Amino acid sequence: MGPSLDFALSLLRRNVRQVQTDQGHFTMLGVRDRLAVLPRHSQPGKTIWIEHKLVNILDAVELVDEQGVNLELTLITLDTNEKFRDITKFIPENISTASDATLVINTEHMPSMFVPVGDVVQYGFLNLSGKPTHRTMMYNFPTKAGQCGGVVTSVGKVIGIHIGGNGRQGFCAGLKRSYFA
Ligand SMILES: */C(=C/C(=O)OCC)[C@H](C[C@@H]1CCNC1=O)NC(=O)[C@H](Cc1ccccc1)NC(=O)C(=O)NCCC1CC1
Repeated sequence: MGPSLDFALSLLRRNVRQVQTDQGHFTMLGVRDRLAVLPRHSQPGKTIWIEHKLVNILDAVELVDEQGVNLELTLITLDTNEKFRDITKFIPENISTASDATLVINTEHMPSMFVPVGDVVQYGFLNLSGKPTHRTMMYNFPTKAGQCGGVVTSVGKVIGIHIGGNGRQGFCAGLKRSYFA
């Protein structure tokens, strides 16, 4: 087996989890230690179902930029025995574009799902259900409901979390390493 498939499968195995909040089904990315990240609109409460058990959330942090504008990411710290494999070195120090990215989804409804979203470009501002959002990127792929949390990735790099779409395009919140330091 080759490098790109091996990397995405290993991600699925170690870092990308099936979860459910009161808002329904999402893909969650575990980054290091007890720190994971979800799309903000998933509204994780005091607990979150992770794969096969209800896990308690010790802390949630909604990321805003310097303007106080929503970045549509929530850092959660879990009460678990698990330490996630540390993947912070796969996340670029700044929000980076990519060519021929793959969206990795892992939901009860869409388990271990690989979606070739193609090239990923800077987008910046995006208006989501009346919520304005910054630092987004775009891919021209008709992404759909149930795919939020999905992990945008390419050549051993983890560059975004899927958050939205318009029926023709999809959009992710971009990752940078400092969010997880
Ligand atoms: C993922 C969440 C989900 O499935 O829950 C039910 C909504 C979902 C994926 C996109 C839906 C349609 N196609 C997709 O790829 N995202 C959303 O539903 C988000 C929710 C959101 C995000 C930020 C703040 C508040 C809510 N919203 C949208 O996709 C959206 O509101 N509008 C699409 C058009 C606007 C981008 C121009």
